Amino acid sequence: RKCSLTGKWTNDLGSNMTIGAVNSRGEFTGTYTTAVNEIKESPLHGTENTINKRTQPTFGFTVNWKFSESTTVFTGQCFIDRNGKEVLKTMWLLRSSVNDIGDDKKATRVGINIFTRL
Amino acid sequence: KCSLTGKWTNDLGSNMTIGAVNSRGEFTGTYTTKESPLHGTENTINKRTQPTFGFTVNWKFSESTTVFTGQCFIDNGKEVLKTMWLLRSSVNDIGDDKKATRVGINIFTRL
Amino acid sequence: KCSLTGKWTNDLGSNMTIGAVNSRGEFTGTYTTKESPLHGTENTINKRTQPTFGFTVNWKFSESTTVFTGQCFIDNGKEVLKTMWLLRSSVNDIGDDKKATRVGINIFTRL
Amino acid sequence: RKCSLTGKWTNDLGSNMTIGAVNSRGEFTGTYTTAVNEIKESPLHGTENTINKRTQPTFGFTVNWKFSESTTVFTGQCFIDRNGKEVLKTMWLLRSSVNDIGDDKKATRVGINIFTRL
Repeated sequence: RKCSLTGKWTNDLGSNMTIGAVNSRGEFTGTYTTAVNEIKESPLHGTENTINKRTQPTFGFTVNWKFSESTTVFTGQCFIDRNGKEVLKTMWLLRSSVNDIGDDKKATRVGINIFTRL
Repeated sequence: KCSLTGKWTNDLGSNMTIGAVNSRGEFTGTYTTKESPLHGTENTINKRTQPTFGFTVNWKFSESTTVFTGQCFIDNGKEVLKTMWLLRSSVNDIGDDKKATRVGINIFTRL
Repeated sequence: KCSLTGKWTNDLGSNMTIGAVNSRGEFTGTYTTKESPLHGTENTINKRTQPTFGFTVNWKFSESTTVFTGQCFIDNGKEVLKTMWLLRSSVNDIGDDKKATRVGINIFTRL
Repeated sequence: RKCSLTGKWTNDLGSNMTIGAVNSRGEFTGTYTTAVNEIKESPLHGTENTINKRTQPTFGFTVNWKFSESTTVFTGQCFIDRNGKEVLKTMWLLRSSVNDIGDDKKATRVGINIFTRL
């Protein structure tokens, strides 16, 4: 079986990610819906690695937040978990905007996000 | 000044070319370490002169994926892209997921 | 409640034992994945009931070093250590430094 | 030649790190001096890996900031650089204190620090 990025995904926080069809070049776009009732959507786009047509490919995407000057990038692998469900194991970097090059040092946060099909 | 469009290099001599950034902030380019495509977006919320951006390099010579995020600055008057990245390796079993992600920095200057 | 002292485990079944935390916030312990020592400190500035802490595991079966940092929380009423870590591998040449560091998370619960 | 952690080190920002003697078990303590004129010192302690008595060992330490509720951990390798100087290539995680487990996700920052002998 293969894990496929296309579809709707959710995480522990109830965020909602929708990824479109992956084209011939491994490119895809989608939307990332998060709460802050108050919910907001931001576009995302990235690629799935296609090198040896693995059934569990690595991928990455950038979320261009519409409600902040920040940017978050996610990278991970689309796995068929031991329990048979597809799962996206990802890690992310959240970059904040700073005005002075001197404050660059503390502008990057890191964390994880695990998604399963909605 | 500090436009992503153009050619960039780093201490290792890699070559990153970024094309025009469209009205939505989207851009594509290539990364030569031998050449792989990259796609990303620059944030445009407050039309900043030094916005944050992120991109994904879809390596064509391995099953891995690397993502970069950072901001452009003017140090002299020299432009610099200060970025941090996550390199995701492909593992065969989900049990090895925990050691599949490397992290680091990459500072680019105009070639 | 939420004292670091005690025995902790995780989803992988590792076993982390932490001893008493001294007046300066210092502590030692062991990490069984097979047993390696760890040393760290918990911040005590505002005598928080859920202070931040960090520690270093000095692996005895490899040339690597892993550092952890996080905070204890009460989810039910169950205590949990939410930590993030950096695993540093030993490389022979400084040229390979850029790919020597892995990053991840580890959530611990009382054993 | 061997790279040795003991001594005084500085980075690009002029921060100042002093590391004491490394004992038989690879343990060491020291102080980390940073600016915010206005300078402050915080204690640090960690270990150097001794497994195959490498000339360029890995190590890690925790800085217990005295002026914040935060904690930073550093890990890296003590190298003899190509130019012959000893250099500490490190990466760090800076953990901020949050009150709600719900805000744990954005409490960790990541970055690098390169030190050379003062």
